[PDB]
Amino acid sequence: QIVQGHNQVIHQYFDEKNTSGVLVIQTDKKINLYGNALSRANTEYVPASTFDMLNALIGLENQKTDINEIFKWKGEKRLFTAWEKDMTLGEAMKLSAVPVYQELARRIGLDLMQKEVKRIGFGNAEIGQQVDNFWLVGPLKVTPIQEVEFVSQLAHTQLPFSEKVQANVKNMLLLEESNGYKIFGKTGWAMNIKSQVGWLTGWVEQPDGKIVAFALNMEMRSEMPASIRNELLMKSLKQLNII
Repeated sequence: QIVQGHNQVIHQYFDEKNTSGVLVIQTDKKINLYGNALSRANTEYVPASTFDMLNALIGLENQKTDINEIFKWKGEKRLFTAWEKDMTLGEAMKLSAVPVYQELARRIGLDLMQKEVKRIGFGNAEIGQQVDNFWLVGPLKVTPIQEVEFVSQLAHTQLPFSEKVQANVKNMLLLEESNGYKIFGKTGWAMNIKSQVGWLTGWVEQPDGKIVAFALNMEMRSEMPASIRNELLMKSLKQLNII
C-alpha cells in the first residue's frame, strides 16, 4: 500500500531547500510518500553509490571477497584523498570508494552480476556490457520506491542471500547513532547526468528494535552542500517522529 503521507510540512522543507525531491518511508508494508515532487517516487534513476550495498551482497555471497580482505591501494591518485589507502570492503562502503567497488564488480564479472541483479529484480535490472560502471552512468536505473523496498528487506534480513552475508553488509552501513536510535544507509550522487540525482537510502533502527526504512531522492546542484541530503532527511525524520 503506497500512499501520500501527511505532507504539508515536509513539502515545505523541500521547497525551502530550492530542490525537487521525494522522501519515501516504509514502515511495515506501509509506504508513505513525502516531499515536493512525489512523481519522482516511481521514476527510475541511476543508483550511483547506493548500488554498493547490492555489489557487496553479491560479492560476499559468491565468495569473491570476504570482510577481512584488505583491498590494496596501488598508488594512483584517486578522486578523493580519503580513498588513497588500503581498505576493507566495509571501510570502502563507508567512504563509498568507487575503485574498490569497481575491483569487486570485475571479480564478480558481467554474467554473474547480470544474473544476480535480475534475480533480485533491482530496478530495470540492466547492467549492459561494462561491468565496472553500469551503476554510475547507466544503464542501470531504479526507483526510490524500489530502493526503499530493497533496504527494508536488507534491514529485515529478507533478501534472497545468506543471513550472514546480509548481517555483514548491514554492519557496514551504520551512519550515526544517538539516543538509542541507529541510522544506517548510503548516500549517492550521480554527478554526471544531464540531471544530477542525489540519494540517501537506508533505515532507522529505533530503540525497541523497530525498523523504519527511507529513500530520499532529489535533484542535486553543484551549488549545494553534499550535507543537504542528510539535513533534509534528519529534519524530516524528526518531523515525522521517526527519530
